[PDB]
Amino acid sequence: MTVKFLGAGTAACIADLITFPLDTAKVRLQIQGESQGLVRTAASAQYRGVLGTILTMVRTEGPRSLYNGLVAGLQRQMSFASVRIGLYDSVKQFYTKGSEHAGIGSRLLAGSTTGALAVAVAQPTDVVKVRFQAQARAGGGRRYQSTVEAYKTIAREEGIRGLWKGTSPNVARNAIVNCAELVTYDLIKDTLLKANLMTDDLPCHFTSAFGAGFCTTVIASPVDVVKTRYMNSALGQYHSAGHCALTMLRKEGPRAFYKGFMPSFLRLGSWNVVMFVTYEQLKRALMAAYQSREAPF
Repeated sequence: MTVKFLGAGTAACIADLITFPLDTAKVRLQIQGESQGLVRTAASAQYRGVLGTILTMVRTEGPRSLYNGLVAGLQRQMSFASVRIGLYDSVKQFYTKGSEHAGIGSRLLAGSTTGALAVAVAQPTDVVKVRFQAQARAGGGRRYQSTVEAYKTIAREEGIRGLWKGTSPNVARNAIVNCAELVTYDLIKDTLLKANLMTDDLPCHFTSAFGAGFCTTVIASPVDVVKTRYMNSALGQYHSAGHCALTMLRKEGPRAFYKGFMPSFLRLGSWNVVMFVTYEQLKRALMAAYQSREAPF
């Protein structure tokens, strides 16, 4: 029997499949900071052709190479649903709690405090997975490396700071969305939430949302746009976020933002599909009252 957990359960499975091949395209689409000098002797060896690159990976190691690690990708997906067994109900009940006739500020403080606290317990899996994909050229040294082995060796040469590279901005990312969320969230409550679902015309409310849906996405786009600009560089003399603001005003007019934005746009098409799958469940749900009735009683 299906349910909300399993509906979500079906959700996590489809989204990463059509999205995993996406990462390989972004990195190739780079001037190749490798500059190993290999590029100048041969400035090609990999056309934009996305069909081309995916073909290249299997013949690189072998067919067993695509099915090797396959068990590791799922476990990625395995933990997301498991944590939502507690961190979902927990931050969620922390922000929508009845209350009395206010507490919007309280919710910011509860949400800001709890979320920051939550990253505290879980985080190492998220940092390693991006870094893990980056560790390239298969892997030699008789015994094949692993997650436990992978974390420690780069840490010896690179240190803690190497590791925090993503950790610090990730926390910042959480704050802005929530910050963005409270301003945004107010708007959803006003429509169709004046007294929570109080109409038999279910199809009517949905159509209102879609038209509404396109308008919200434009609001959604800005967090995505700023991220791509970064690509302009990597590593240097950037102490914290604030150094960018002083630097940006002095050099590189605000026009630089308008230019360079092809990756995010590409992200937007793929990113758009993931929201759609949740909508699909809403479109097609369970269908048996007696079955649903028996579970809660």
